[PDB]
Amino acid sequence: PHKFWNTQPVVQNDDSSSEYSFGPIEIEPDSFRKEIYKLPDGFSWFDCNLWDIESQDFEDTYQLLKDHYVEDDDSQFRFNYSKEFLRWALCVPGQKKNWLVGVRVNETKKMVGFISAIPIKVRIHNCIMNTSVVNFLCVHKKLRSKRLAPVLIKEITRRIRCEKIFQSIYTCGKNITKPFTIGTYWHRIINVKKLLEAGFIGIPRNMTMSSLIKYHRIPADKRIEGFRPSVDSDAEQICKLFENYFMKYKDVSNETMNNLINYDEINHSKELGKQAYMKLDKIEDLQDKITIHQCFNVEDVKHYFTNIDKVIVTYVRENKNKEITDLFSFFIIESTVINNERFPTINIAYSYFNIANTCSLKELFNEMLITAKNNNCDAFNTLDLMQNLQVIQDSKFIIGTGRLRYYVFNWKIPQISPSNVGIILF
Ligand SMILES: CCCCCCCCCCCCCC(=O)SCCNC(=O)CCNC(=O)[C@H](O)C(C)(C)COP(=O)(O)OP(=O)(O)OC[C@H]1O[C@@H](n2cnc3c(N)ncnc32)[C@H](O)[C@@H]1OP(=O)(O)O
Ligand SMILES: O=C(Nc1nccs1)c1cccc2[nH]c(-c3ccccc3N3CCNCC3)nc12
Repeated sequence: PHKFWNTQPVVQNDDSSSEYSFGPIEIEPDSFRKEIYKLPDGFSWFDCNLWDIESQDFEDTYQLLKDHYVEDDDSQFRFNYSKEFLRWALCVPGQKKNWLVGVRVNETKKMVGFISAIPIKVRIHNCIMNTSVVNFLCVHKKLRSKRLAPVLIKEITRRIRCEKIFQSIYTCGKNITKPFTIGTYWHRIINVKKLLEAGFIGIPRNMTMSSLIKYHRIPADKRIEGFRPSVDSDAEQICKLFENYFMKYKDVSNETMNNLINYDEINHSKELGKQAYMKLDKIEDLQDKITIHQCFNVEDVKHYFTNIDKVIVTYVRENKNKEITDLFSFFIIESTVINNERFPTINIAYSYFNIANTCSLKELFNEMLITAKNNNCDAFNTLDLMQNLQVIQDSKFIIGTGRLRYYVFNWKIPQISPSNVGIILF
């Protein structure tokens, strides 16, 4: 039983909903708490200066996450997000200085807590809105189980609402309230020996180090020409590539995609915001289509679908007209091998956004897998989001442990398949 999440505008696990509907859970533009939340005595909030990668805040944040952020259930691996990754993930177009939220010990200046939000644009069925993604919630291990997390969550919620934004998207590797979808982790082994040394996999009794290497090999027998890293001048072409992809998989009519309800212009009024509610005749009207996804304008594309060594890899395929027709992308996160003082980290690729128009998605992922290998990634990870299950099904991906639950704050979304979701969080 929750004591915090039961009070919040989210669909609860006990939820009995007559129908599949979309829309705001509450329209409360003026009634939220505006006063800063109290921390334990001796602690203080600060706006985390991630705007200069050399700053002390950035160093403190890197250290806090390195030692206290997400681990696997068995505490064998912990994420080790680089500063360059964090800068790409958090200093996004439109970001607010006050959406990077730190907790400091006044006596020692030690940073003991962090939470962040980034602005994104999203379509949800027939509505479009500016919203927030909350990520990198982190509390020092020595401060856990003291109910600080809700304080951090309440404070970031306040700071988002001060920007006239009343919804948020977030994921969790555990069930909290009722998730609108559940993603499954899949892993493609690239560097067998490194991952054996790290304990990520073992050597089966019916196999050898060498048979294992042969089995997990990325095939090269069939390559696809025309792929190159994206550059900044591709942004307009990439942007249109995404519009086309989302138009292709829309779950509303063409007239509706072109005339989405802009929740930003109506969320100040209980009466007008009602417009955003939508009943859905049948959940099968959504089958095989995308219902919620991020929207990118050209400045977003320039930032997200770029190439930064050891952070983000974006390739596009040109046709004979030198028009961009396909795109793959993946970001790179190192993980600490918690119990291995000698080989201490592994470099993992994570599928981001992928668009196949002139090749199959399987062919695209195969080109991306080779590129990830050539980027010194030890494994390639993906979720069964969008059309990825097509690649995962008939492949050498191995299932991960646990599941990734998707949440939206203060919005109703029926429970949907992850194929219907085009939201990737870092
Ligand atoms: C309008 C805008 C809205 C924006 C807000 C949108 C919501 C954003 C939501 C946050 C999005 C996070 C997105 C990411 O970054 S997911 C990554 C989360 N980070 C980690 O797992 C890092 C390692 N772990 C930690 O640092 C701590 O364990 C954390 C800080 C996670 C919990 O610290 P601690 O273990 O000491 O717990 P507590 O005693 O203080 O408090 C327990 C209460 O807090 C709820 N809880 C615990 N963990 C989570 C969690 N991961 N999401 C949501 N709620 C969580 C819990 O249900 C319980 O409440 P209730 O069950 O009694 O009700
Ligand atoms: O250690 C871990 N993964 C390792 N893969 C190879 C060696 S170690 C790992 C540990 C905890 C949570 C994890 N979630 C995932 C993951 C897997 C596949 C697709 C997406 C994923 N996440 C990444 C973080 N944000 C949400 C989405 N991985 C991990």
